[PDB]
Amino acid sequence: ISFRDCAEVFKSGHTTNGIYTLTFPNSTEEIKAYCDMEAGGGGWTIIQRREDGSVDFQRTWKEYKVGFGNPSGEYWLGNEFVSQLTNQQRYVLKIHLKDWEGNEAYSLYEHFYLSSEELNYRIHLKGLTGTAGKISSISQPGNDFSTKDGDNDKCICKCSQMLTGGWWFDACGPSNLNGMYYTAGQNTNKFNGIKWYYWKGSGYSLKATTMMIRPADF
Repeated sequence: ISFRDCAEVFKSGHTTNGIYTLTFPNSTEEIKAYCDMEAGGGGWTIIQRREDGSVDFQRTWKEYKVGFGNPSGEYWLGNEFVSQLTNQQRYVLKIHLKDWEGNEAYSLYEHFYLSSEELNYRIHLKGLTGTAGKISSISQPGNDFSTKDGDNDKCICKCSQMLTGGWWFDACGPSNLNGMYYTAGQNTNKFNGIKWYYWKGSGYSLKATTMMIRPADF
């Protein structure tokens, strides 16, 4: 069969990590997503993952909307799907980070959702906890989503063109998990890298990241 999200997949008995087929909320169109079932309680739908620098994240508004990459590795699932889902019910957002020294951390938001494309997939976050900072690394009141061909930030600049990747930039902001991938011998001092200010700072480019969602009622 097919499911609404990875939470439905796990609750239905499929408790192993892997690619599953989700279905869009009011229709039959389907989409593949990676499900993390063996960490943090499982039932997690991965919406973004970086782990090796294999995928180019300097994509268009359209690409960020429908999603790109491969679910078996690094990818972005799709803004449209995530918007539809997160406006179905209350979802939590978990952001897991890994540095090049073997350390890890995460930020958890009690409520997360994206507005329709009409409001530029503006992000909405509430209730931060976790080990990756006391202050949210994602600007807060959420900003519109910005891309190479979509300047929707609050900067007298083009944050996406200056830092690379699509993100909810402000006057850029303390984060960008979709920035340039830098390996261990060159991840220090890089402002266009993969950053989460309140854990490793603005110059430290991370080894791996994952953004995943799961309903609050899980």
